[PDB]
Amino acid sequence: MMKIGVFVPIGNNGWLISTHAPQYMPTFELNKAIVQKAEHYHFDFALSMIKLRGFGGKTEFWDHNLESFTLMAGLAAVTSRIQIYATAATLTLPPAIVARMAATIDSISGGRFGVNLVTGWQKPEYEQMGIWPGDDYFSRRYDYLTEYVQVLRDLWGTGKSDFKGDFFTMNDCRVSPQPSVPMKVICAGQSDAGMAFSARYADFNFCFGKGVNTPTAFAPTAARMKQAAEQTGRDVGSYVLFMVIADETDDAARAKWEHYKAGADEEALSWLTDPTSAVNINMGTLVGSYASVARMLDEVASVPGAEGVLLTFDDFLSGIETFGERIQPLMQCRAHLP
Ligand SMILES: Cc1cc2nc3c(=O)[nH]c(=O)nc-3n(C[C@H](O)[C@H](O)[C@H](O)COP(=O)(O)O)c2cc1C
Repeated sequence: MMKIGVFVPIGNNGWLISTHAPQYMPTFELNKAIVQKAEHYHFDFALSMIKLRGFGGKTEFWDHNLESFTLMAGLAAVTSRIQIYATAATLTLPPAIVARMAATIDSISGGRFGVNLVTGWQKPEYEQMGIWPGDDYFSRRYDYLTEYVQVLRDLWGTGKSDFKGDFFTMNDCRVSPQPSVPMKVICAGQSDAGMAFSARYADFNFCFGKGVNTPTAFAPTAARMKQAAEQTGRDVGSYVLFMVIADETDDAARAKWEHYKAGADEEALSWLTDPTSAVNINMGTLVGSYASVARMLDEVASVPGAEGVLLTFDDFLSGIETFGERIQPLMQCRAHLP
């Protein structure tokens, strides 16, 4: 039994850095079509990242990015069942503002909203607007995030905070209304510090899938996350990020993957710096027939600590359709759906 989410393309061209990949801008209407089709095929959740600066090149890769809370507020208004997660770049928003935005999208969605809390680590995204705290941030960022989430938990739990720390001073800070359901916090910590944060404050932790057609290769990461969760006694499972490149046959899927690699936008790859390829930021990739991808996702579901997968596709509109019509019906870990 495994949850499935869609990582919505809030940035241009999704997760392929290639002149041979589909070229598209992130629009509301594209993300609306993607999330409504994901909801139709019983995807459990939709998440958007936040990406405040791109990598340029021929494809202007991630030069064009919408903002995560406003995108997800719009998507909440045109959905009814799928869970909706926005990402907070915690250097860019005061916690009381995130608290109130989360209560707002709770109201829009009827209790289907959560927040992905990130420290940020790419200095230029912050330096460009004069808000990088300096190179001490690399080591202290989970101290900062710990204070941030304490403020969030106070406001969502009681409506008020008197929290006083190194980074925040709350003087009877108020945020009402409080969310109608317990607010879900998710984290994407890979480091020991990040997983220790997730074990204390997250409902679940996102990690990277690893390799091409080695679906269980992330297992050591999920094991580290289970060990971190033992230290708090909390049930904090792993949701694993993969790109799915599926077709009618293994050969046809491999032909598309190779076509994408052949178009690699090397100027964009420069800025960013059977093996994984920089063409999708060395993402965990599942490349095969619909049946091969279903088998490989059933293998993810068997890894200790894995509770779900977060999916990108080479083509989201056709990828979600073929996932729902051809892959998901063969998955033992989705036999619970209608
Ligand atoms: C699925 C996923 C989504 C992520 N989304 C973002 C994002 O939107 N913005 C961001 O600054 N970092 C993002 N990250 C980076 C993580 O928050 C984190 O910094 C990274 O996994 C490194 O781990 P560490 O922070 O413990 O070193 C993401 C990571 C993963 C696995």
